[PDB]
Amino acid sequence: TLMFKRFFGAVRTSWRDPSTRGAVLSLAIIVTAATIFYTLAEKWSVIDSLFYAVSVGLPMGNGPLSPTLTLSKIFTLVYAILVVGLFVTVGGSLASAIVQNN
Amino acid sequence: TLMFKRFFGAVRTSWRDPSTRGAVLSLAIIVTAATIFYTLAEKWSVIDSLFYAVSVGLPMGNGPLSPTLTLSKIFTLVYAILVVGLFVTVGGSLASAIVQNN
Amino acid sequence: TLMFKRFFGAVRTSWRDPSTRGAVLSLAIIVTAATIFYTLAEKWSVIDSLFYAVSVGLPMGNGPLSPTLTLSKIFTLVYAILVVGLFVTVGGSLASAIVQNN
Amino acid sequence: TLMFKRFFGAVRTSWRDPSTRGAVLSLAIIVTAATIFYTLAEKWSVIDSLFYAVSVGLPMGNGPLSPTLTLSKIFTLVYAILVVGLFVTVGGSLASAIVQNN
Ligand SMILES: [Ca+2]
Ligand SMILES: [Ca+2]
Ligand SMILES: [Ca+2]
Ligand SMILES: [Ca+2]
Ligand SMILES: [Ca+2]
Ligand SMILES: [Ca+2]
Repeated sequence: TLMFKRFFGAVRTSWRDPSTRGAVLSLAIIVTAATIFYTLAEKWSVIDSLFYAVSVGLPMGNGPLSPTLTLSKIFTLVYAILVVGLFVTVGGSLASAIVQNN
Repeated sequence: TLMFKRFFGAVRTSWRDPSTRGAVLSLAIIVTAATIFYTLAEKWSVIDSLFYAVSVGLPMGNGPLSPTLTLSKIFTLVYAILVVGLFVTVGGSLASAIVQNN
Repeated sequence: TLMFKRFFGAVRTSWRDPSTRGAVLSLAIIVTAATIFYTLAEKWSVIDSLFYAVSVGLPMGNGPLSPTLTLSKIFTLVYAILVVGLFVTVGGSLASAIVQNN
Repeated sequence: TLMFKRFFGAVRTSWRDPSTRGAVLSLAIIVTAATIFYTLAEKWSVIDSLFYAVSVGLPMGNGPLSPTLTLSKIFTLVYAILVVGLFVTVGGSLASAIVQNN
């Protein structure tokens, strides 16, 4: 039942490009690295990993998932300051691209 | 006595319009879209279903509520990336409207 | 040992005023209401209520507490969208006023 | 394997300076003061104390950790309103900083 959101969401507003949404490319790399780490550091599954990853840069909210080891705890601190930005502008450009599509 | 909030709130300052507080229009569809999905997929009640939908763009804070199923995990990201921007500009406009309302 | 911050921060940086930090008045007024509701509606203590109030618009996070009544659940939903923008601007003005203090 | 994030990230683009990244200074002093407080009041390990201290500026989400004493609740409100804007402006400057590196 998500077909409306996936196709008319974070695939629709992608096909709308200036140069400083090279930030969605930067997000991709910090989010995927983060996902790669959380799977391996924290033992979690991919989806749970990508969930927690995105959860530290948006208001969204980690479920049960949160770090348990010093390594991932510190990593989350370092990553948390880097991704906070990339999300913010991707949310903004993505948001206007909704209203420009109406 | 939630009245003075809902009435001197979402109703009162929600009627200060440019062309671009048609964001509220874009929002209402996206919160609604999410609420239908959460009710049906996650099986939650409408209010709790809405509670989670409004949670993923705002610092409000999701309850015990988090997605338990893969679709509800996946969908929560795609929705969460788009709405977070929609939530903000609307939240700014209303806040802007409270200050010039005294 | 917080006597340092309360004087050095919370009551430091407010003693600096433009036109727009009329926004503190409105934020002040929104939070007092919200707290009163929770103590009265949701039975919690003044701080636990006052903490949840501040939890919803800033990212800090509520620990244990989450509203349990359908009534208080909506109250937070409505109250959430109003207060967030006031949080932004008082939080932003106040932070710049630290940097102009170094 | 966080080395790739730590060196390629929260120091590699941390050292990209205008006048207005004097906030990173102000962040370091306030983030430190909090961590000291949280270590002392809340009994927590320094790491966890730093994990909560950052959790409240950023979208991260504290773990199962949260202020359980009244002082530490009283403290967190005052500190969250001060430190949130600093996390914000640094998050952008750091964000602009990854994109300027392409
Ligand atoms: Ca949050
Ligand atoms: Ca989160
Ligand atoms: Ca949370
Ligand atoms: Ca939230
Ligand atoms: Ca919060
Ligand atoms: Ca947070």
